[PDB]
Amino acid sequence: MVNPTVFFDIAVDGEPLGRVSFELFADKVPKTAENFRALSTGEKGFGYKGSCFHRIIPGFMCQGGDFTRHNGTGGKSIYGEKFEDENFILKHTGPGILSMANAGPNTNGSQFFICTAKTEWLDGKHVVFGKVKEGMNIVEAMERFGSRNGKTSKKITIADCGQLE
Ligand SMILES: Nc1cncnc1Cl
Ligand SMILES: Nc1cncnc1Cl
Repeated sequence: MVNPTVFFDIAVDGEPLGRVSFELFADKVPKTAENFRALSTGEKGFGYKGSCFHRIIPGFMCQGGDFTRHNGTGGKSIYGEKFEDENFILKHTGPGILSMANAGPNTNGSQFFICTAKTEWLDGKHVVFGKVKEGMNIVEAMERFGSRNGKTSKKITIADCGQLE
């Protein structure tokens, strides 16, 4: 009933930076929220712990979750390699939005992005399923390590992750 909260403990070239927590809109997008939750806890045997934010573009987004190929071309969901676009009820309204990366319709896996700007052109193309709750300052710090082309100047990892409450 209460939307779940998950956390990511971020590191920069292995040095602790801080924690980002997320509210998952399980009330609106339960299937997509459950995937992210489960990958954050690692309860299926695979997930985000130890993965990186491979593409960070200041003024746009931080993308991560590719734990199979480490570069944006991989990832898998708890439902199989890919799963459908659940719905598009929620919109990309500004910094802090959590949304699924994809490679075409109905291609959600594990990759996700955190918006650091309003990205309204993604509405109806990418499934929004959560938002940063605490630690937007940490996101902003991460963002500083990105670049126009998205390559990071230091390696930005999820040192630990899981569920709160
Ligand atoms: N391609 C596919 C097959 N079964 C479930 N979901 C998807 Cl996206
Ligand atoms: N799986 C994947 C492959 N290429 C680009 N984006 C994604 Cl999410």
